[PDB]
Amino acid sequence: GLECDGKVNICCKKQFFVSFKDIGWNDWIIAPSGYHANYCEGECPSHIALSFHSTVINHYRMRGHSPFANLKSCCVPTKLRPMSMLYYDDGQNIIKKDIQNMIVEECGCS
Amino acid sequence: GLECDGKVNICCKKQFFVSFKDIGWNDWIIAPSGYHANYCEGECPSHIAGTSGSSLSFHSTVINHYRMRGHSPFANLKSCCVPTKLRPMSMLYYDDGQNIIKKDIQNMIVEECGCS
Amino acid sequence: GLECDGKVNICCKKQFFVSFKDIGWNDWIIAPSGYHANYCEGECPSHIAGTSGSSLSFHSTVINHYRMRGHSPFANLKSCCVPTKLRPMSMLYYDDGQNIIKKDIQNMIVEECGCS
Amino acid sequence: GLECDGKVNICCKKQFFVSFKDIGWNDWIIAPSGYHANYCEGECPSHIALSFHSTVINHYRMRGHSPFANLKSCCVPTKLRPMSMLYYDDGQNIIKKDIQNMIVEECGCS
Ligand SMILES: CCC[C@]1(C)C(=O)Nc2ccccc2C(=O)N1CC
Ligand SMILES: CCC[C@]1(C)C(=O)Nc2ccccc2C(=O)N1CC
Repeated sequence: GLECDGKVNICCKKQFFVSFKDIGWNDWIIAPSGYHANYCEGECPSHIALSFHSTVINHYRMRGHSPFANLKSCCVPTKLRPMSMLYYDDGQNIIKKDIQNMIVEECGCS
Repeated sequence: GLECDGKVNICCKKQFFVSFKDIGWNDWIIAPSGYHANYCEGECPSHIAGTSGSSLSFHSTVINHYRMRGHSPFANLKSCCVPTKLRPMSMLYYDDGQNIIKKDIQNMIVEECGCS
Repeated sequence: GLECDGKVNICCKKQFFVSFKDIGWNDWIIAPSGYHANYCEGECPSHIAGTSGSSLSFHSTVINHYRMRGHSPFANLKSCCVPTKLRPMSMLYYDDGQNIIKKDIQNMIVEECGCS
Repeated sequence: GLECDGKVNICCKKQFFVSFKDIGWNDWIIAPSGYHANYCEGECPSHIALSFHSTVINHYRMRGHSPFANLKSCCVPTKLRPMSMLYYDDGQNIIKKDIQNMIVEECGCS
């Protein structure tokens, strides 16, 4: 997908870093101190809309056949990566775990 | 995730039968000729923004932090009912390399919907 | 090949100004924003079937053998005014690998037309 | 591109061999004795139409904007290969030459 700069208008990935200290989560997250979560922003006009399932919806959208005639496309993550994390749990044990769905790696039009 | 039913107004999964005839792709796809793909639709109000049915991922949890507290752009950003899990499907078709392939094509069937 | 002019009815090359705005592709193409692509049109009667203006390739010469003598399928096969030579063009655009590329894109400008 | 079998209906490459003996050209073509010239046959409907120049024409065709609204697409060679050939010339000298545009290697919709 596209990486947002300040020029591209269409759906892209915006770099976004989050400190656990700044948001007050470091009391239970020991490590890492922060990471690039990222997010998706941007337009999804007709001339673009894994896209495989979305593409077939888009092909149906190309005729006024009416579930998809109205269905607006959205810029959303199309790929997420996990990340290793150390944290306190309910019994306050320190746990090490590969946490799924932590980083947005790519964005796309639904 | 949620499946649509009577009176469900929020993001849910419903049937979508794809016939390749209908979009002309039967000129190169041999099998299957049609399949249940499914689709996601419905409202994503803020009390379910980022969720995947009854689950909330870590990433959605940090976005909610900012959204909840009014920080931009996340305050303006629309939440859309979209697939969160897809399954592949075995397919037999003609490709551009001048031959007929059988292969598992990724992300062809919607398994779960949720709010971006 | 032939260029169109007054009273030319057969296959010839004419102007076609492409503006990327018009087809939405300016959302990822930075430069050029528009260009003279050209196009081929007009009649391909049998006395010029297979030719490229004033030239006739070897391949077209064997097809004409069969066409001329009525052999099928070549007897039924339509002859179309189509490009026979194209030129590339330098382009600056955003690709899917999350970056901005400069590169010579092939077969963007029609140089010569002729009959299939 | 696609290779015609008897099943695909859309624009494909049809294998076609031509003997110079059968067609009476062996008096001036010494070698080779024959070759696969091939040809293109098949439909080109909307859902398909280097395609780069053709694609942009197709993108214009997707609105009734009117040069291309009517312009029917045709199955034609998109790639030709040369082949080495021995032949008698006007002075009846034997010439060896890489003859361009002898084999149709791929077909496509204009
Ligand atoms: C959306 C299915 C995508 C797939 C797998 C493919 O590899 N390329 C394309 C690309 C565009 C349109 C259809 C196909 C297509 O028919 N096939 C074969 C099933
Ligand atoms: C028809 C120009 C083809 C090219 C070179 C490309 O590599 N892929 C696509 C594919 C589909 C549509 C446009 C482009 C596209 O915009 N680009 C960048 C100029």
